[PDB]
Amino acid sequence: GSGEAPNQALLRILKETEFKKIKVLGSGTVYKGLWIPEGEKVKIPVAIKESPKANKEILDEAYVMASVDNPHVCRLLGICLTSTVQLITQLMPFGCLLDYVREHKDNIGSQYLLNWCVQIAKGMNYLEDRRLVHRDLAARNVLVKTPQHVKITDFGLAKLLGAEEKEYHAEGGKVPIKWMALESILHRIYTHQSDVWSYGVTVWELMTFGSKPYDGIPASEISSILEKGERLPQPPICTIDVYMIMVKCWMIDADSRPKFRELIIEFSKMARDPQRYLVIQGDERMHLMDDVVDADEYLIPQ
Repeated sequence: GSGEAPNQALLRILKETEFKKIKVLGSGTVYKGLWIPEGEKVKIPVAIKESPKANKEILDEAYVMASVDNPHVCRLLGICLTSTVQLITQLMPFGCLLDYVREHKDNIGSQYLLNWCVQIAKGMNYLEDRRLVHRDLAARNVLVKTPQHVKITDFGLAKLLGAEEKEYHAEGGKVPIKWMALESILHRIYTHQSDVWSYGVTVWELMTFGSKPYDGIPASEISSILEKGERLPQPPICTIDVYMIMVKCWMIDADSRPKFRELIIEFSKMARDPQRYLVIQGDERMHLMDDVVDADEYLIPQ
């Protein structure tokens, strides 16, 4: 069969003196700050995220993030091996998409929603090209650079498949059940097609402006609900065209679900006439240092 090519990604090790924490974003503790590579005359806005297991898991996450490079996947700039390990990534000023849609629900129109669906599917399709199964796709794990540009984040559960490997068989780790494909709940099997199921839930989160899936239903009960054929409901703004795509992502036969590359196509077609596909009140009106350089303009030799 086919073999594996070497992974020549470079893991950049940053010195603590090169980056400055400016303020806490959340809580390990994540800080907003600036990375100032010496003699380079640039200030890059960064997020700085500061137990042997915890250390092993953050290094596995750094390893995956160092191995991805795509406009719709979050950028790792490097790691800092201080007493406490630090992960330095591009600052995404608007935070996660879930919180964003909840906060700006009255100003999110159909064009933004459909474009986000396209961009998330682009990032996922890229991960599929890299044989990476994300295993934690959700609106909480999409970050907002601008209202017009989102990127996938959180590679804490992600796994690289071999050239001839179709599935990742998990052990007993904790996993977000309400976003999981049925075969993952029942059999601990993860594939690109189970990521597609999670994509459908993510789209549902967006289309409801941040509702909780299966709210108030115990995760233990989700398996049986799905087996009886029930799924997340049609969001009020969604035409049947949009809901059909969601439902297809939740087919029990994983190979009957859409592929990410098909989701790009389908949502891009809808994004050309957004009010035909999402029916939103007030859609028409809805709207969202010299040396500072965004990470997307700070290219590091590969």
